[PDB]
This record gives sequence, structure tokens and C-alpha cells, in this order.
Amino acid sequence: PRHGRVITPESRAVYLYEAGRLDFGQVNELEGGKFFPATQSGLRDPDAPDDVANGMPPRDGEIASGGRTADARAQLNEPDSVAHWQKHAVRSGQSLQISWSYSMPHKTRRWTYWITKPGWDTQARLARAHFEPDPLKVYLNTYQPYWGPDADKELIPQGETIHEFNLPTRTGYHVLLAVWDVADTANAFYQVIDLNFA
Repeated sequence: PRHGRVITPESRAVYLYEAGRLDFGQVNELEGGKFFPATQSGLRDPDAPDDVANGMPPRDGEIASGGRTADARAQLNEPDSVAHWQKHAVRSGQSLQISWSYSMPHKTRRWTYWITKPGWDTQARLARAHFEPDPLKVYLNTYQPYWGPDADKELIPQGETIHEFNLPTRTGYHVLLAVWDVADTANAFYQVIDLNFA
């Protein structure tokens, strides 16, 4: 089993796990096509030409479950109007440390962090139109090709991945979408994090 999630601040799925509403596998398998916000499969990686081409990224309204809708992971896609997601109290400019944990981590091309626009329709199901077209932060692994002799050390996390950046200027409810792109598969892991800005 190949697993990844954002453990802190607790992702939406982690909070559902703590409430007994998702099991451990489910929280760690929000896996769909990489290269959000693209809406098509078969794209090559813009930085790494030998990387495996993407599968179909999650459609609008299925972003929070990573395109997973056959089981209780579907809960994740409910709008805040209905789910009243638990939201982390945050402030504009605040330094935020993100921690990923894993089981049997994949060879990784990048982690990307996307942020909702000021004025997004906060009561809707999540859609590409809600997110800033430019990522808040990207961490790109440069080692290529993914089958090169030093690939395991250069591309595979050996423990929790810890990222830190400053949140931008916002008020009210916002979503930070954290995405982990796998170099040698079609897929990425999708971890929505719910925020409440002073």
C-alpha cells in the first residue's frame, strides 16, 4: 500500500479519520491524475520529460477526494454549506509548516500548494475557478530521469516531508490544496486543508 497525507495542519481527510468517518487507508489514498488544474490526461511533465504522463485529474467537485467517489471518501467533496468543515485558525502572512507522512513513499517529482482566491464562492463544491492560477508554493525535485542510478535517494522521501511558507493576505474561509506528484506513475495525492483567516 502506497500512502501519503498531510498530518499537520490536519487535512480535511485526517480530521474525518479522527472523527471515525474515514479509515486509515482512505485518508492516505486520495489518489488521482496529476497536473491539476489540467482537465485532460496524457500530458507530459513540464519539468521532467521522461516522467510518466498524467492520468485524468480530478474533476471539479471531486478535488477534495482526489477523484475518489466509490466509497466513504466521497464525503470529502461536500460543500461547506453542508459539511461545515473544521477550519484551522490562521492569519495573513503567517508562517505555516506543512508535514506529509507516508507509507512506502513514491518517487516524487514535486509538491505543490494552491490557495483559493479572495472572493471565492466559499459555499460551493471546490472547482478550479476557486483557486489562484499560480501556486502559493512549489517544491520541485530536479533529479532525472526517474530511473537514473541515484533516483531512490534523490526522489523518494526517507521520512516526513516538512515544508514551510508564508500564507498570503486573506480573510474568512479559504482552502489550501496540497498536492504530491508521483514521478513514475500517472497520479498525485490530493490533500485539502481548511483555513479560517482572521
